[PDB]
Amino acid sequence: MQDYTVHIVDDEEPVRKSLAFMLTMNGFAVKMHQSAEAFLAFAPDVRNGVLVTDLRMPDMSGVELLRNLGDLKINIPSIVITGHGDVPMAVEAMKAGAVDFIEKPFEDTVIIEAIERASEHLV
Amino acid sequence: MQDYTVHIVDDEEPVRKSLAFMLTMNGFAVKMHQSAEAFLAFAPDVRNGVLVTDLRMPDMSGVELLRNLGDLKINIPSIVITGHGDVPMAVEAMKAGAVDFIEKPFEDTVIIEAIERASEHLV
Repeated sequence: MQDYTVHIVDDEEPVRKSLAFMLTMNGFAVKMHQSAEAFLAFAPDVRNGVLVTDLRMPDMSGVELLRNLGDLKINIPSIVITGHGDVPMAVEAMKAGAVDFIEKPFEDTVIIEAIERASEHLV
Repeated sequence: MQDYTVHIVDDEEPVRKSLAFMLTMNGFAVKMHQSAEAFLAFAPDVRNGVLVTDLRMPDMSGVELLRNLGDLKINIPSIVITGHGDVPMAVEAMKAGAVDFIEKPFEDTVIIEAIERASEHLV
């Protein structure tokens, strides 16, 4: 239907890869990124992309990434996923503009539907 | 400065009262409500009001209240406070349009600042 790309961010390669493979296996156009810094640098070039970022990353947190994107006034539907979240962080993420903040572990169905949902925000 | 009213919702009278007294003591115009149902019924008449509602209430949850307000397309800056929250609920609250979702216990300073913040949304 729609030709968008799901960009995956997480400093951990193994996690980065498993999520990428699973989505690739479900028909999605997918692109991996090594760090949030790397994705931020590339962000100004993204067209029709949805972001799925991990939360707890060493240099820049998923939430700081979203704020940074906001500062650059870029506008990319984003979903934060994390195995170490909490209410405060979850609120910061939504405040930074996230379409959703989801806790691990979750079924493929969950992230897929949230990606499909976030894609609706693409103008 | 601004003449707004903070409306307090919580099925528990004691809690309802302590929060009302504290805010009253800090110069705020305050109004208590017995239930979310009661506040909803009154909502169409609110002008320049900010809502501070508890989360876990027997008939209608703070989050359902916010959704109900949305359905009626009313638009009242709202803050959810709760001693029994979690990530999912917190996300639902922000999704329903909450200016904030804060966990108890918290210092007066916290709710006061969030009320002052939410009042900025009043057109």
